Amino acid sequence: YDVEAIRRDFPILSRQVHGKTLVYLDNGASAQKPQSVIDAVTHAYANEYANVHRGLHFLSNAATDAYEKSRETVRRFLNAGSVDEIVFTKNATEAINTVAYGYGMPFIGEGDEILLSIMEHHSNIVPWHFIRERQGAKLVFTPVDDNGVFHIEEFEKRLSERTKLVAITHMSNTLGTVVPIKKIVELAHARGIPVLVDGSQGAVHLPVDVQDLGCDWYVFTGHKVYGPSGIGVLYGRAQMLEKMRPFQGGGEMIEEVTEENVTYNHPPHRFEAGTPPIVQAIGLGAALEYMEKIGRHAILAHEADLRDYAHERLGRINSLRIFGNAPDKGAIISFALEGIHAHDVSMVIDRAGVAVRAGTHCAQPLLKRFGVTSTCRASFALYNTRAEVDALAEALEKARKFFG
Amino acid sequence: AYDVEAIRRDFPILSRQVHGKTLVYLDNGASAQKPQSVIDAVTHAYANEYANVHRGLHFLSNAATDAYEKSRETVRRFLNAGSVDEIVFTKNATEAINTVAYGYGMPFIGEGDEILLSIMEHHSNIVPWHFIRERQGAKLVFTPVDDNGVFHIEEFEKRLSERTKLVAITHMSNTLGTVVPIKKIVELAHARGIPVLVDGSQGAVHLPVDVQDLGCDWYVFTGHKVYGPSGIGVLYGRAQMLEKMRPFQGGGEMIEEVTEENVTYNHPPHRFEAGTPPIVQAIGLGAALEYMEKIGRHAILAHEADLRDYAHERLGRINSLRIFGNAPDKGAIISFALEGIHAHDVSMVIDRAGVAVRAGTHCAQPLLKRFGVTSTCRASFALYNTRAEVDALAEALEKARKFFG
Ligand SMILES: [Cl-]
Ligand SMILES: [Cl-]
Repeated sequence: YDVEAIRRDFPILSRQVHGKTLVYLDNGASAQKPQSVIDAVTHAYANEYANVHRGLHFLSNAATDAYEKSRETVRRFLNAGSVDEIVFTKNATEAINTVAYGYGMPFIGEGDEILLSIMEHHSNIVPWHFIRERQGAKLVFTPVDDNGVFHIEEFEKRLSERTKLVAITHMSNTLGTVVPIKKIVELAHARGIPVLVDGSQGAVHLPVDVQDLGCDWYVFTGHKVYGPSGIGVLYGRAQMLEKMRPFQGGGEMIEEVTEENVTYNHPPHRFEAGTPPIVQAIGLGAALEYMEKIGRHAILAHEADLRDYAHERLGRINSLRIFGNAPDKGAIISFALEGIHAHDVSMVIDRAGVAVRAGTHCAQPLLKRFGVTSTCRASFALYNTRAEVDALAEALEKARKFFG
Repeated sequence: AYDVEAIRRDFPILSRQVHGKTLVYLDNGASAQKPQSVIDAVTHAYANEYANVHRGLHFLSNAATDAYEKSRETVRRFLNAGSVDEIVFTKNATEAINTVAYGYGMPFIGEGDEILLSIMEHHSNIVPWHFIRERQGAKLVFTPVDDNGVFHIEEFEKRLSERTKLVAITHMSNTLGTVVPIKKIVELAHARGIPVLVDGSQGAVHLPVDVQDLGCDWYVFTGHKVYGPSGIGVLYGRAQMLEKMRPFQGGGEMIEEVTEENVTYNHPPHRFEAGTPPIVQAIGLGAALEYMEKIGRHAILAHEADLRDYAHERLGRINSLRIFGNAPDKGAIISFALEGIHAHDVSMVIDRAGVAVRAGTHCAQPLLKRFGVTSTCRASFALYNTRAEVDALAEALEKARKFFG
């Protein structure tokens, strides 16, 4: 694992911040981009740009190819059966809404249950809440223990004849806890219940095989996988996509439009209304290829080393608490210093060059359950180093002395 | 004073070859090419100033939030909206229209209520309203246009009634190029308490737009057509009308409080921007709208008017050729057919000569059906196009006619 060589692919990592060395550990919110992604975006706009309704003319063709090729890269990256199971969206949030409006709304009604975890990011909560609020569905929350460990027996107890959908995270964006999703799908499918998986973090930090998982839907977001902003992905099993009605309506998702009626395309196009994020899809392709080039398991090993080393180093800091200590967790470390506000810690180490995030992390119910309103989060990526963990630890010790 | 050769030098793609031949890109109505400044702004954002934008405390989150909030201000100025809080960023114009259709239309339009459109509407300004017809029993009504493509206000006015709950209408037809008299339409609608959505996906590219002088309740446009990034749209809505709308997409950044038991929502515009938005695309859009300001919106209008008139003269001289839409104030969008030849044939063939046009429905089937065709060719002009390109189009079309004849 040549991390120094890897870092050289990311131009931003060498810039200064307040005249100081950048140490970017807010990857969970958004990740930095390798040169190849930037080059792919630039080349698309500069040399191969047009709209993609596979037009007859050269550029429309070249752009449709580049676009369809991304769709294939995503398919391979997730190990989906077919490219027709990959739907492009604005972001993961929109992917989840597509399912919530397309499937959930027609099929989930008064008294029916939607089963989530307490770890869900808001985007895997609010769309389901719409069904509660508008149609009288109930939300149920699978708990997690004080160590952040997820217990399958606790999920299983909350499955019932009224459960119509399971929507659950692959990896917690706060605890880093990895959810045993294959086992969850097995249990759900045995009862005929479909499962959506929020893989916005999972996809960044774990090998993902959506056929081995068996999940009905899997979503992830481009900007976290080292890729462009403005691009998300919804994977859905063909039969499940097919049963969904349209979410957004317009050009490119119809078959026939007359004054009197409209008929709809089949997936994935059924769910991609108007001009899609063309160049962002292409850039995402380049980003997923970048991850393949390094090797997904090499990444996992490297991030596991950063996780363990971070737990050791921060563990040595007197007043510091880590939220989430699952053995197989991703390299996402949420923490607090006793008697100091997270925003204080964060502002201050930013001055040393260290970028962390403080606040809710779009997961308030999780924080309420853990007895806090705010935490700091250092989230690691494939380009981060042990020396950066040390810089974090040094800065946090300094922050503790400053406010203490 | 319009230096088109200098302007063209800002767009790197325009100098490239296609099938060993000079590119003549006339499919701008589908999507426009990008000036270097837009590409530079995108590159710089990713390379040097990238982070998420929940105004984080840390340097990069700050720099990116600034750049992002600055784009929002550029859009506001470009549209002449009252306030930045009236600008909602979306994936594209299509999504902007759906945000209204789901946020306003669905709660407020029911069985028997009427939604008033034009026959010229792009599918994206039809299908979202059809959902209300299909799911809640609303009726769609279509304002016609005459054979020359001219829109007649008296025809819109007759179709207004006590049952009309919303008007959704295009600013400029993506096929005919017809400009709709939107100020007058809003006047008539508002006199009855009826809100108006305007589809400005072409209008914004080709006309000066002042949404306060128009008075429209909503105005949408799309980034990729205004010389900007893909993956970015805009919804403008009068504050009071945005406020009335329930949330469309749900998730991070559009909530106030989330508990297990309930969720409360932000106010506009954030109420309507769920999850990470198209950050760098918004920034790139800003650069694109500044580009248009630099050239001058009225200088553009004069130049595109010259291209329109010259194209009508030149193509008019071609024996078997019919132009669909001849309104006197039309935008520089020319839809046409050659008698006895399929549009796909014409299009594939002139592409070999280097000329890029589009054949097909143009996402406007009802309009084509009302004009008696299934398919047309469309040559759509932009600020960087020239008279010589009109000639190239005309020469290629004459050649195509002889080839298939
Ligand atoms: Cl705090
Ligand atoms: Cl045809």
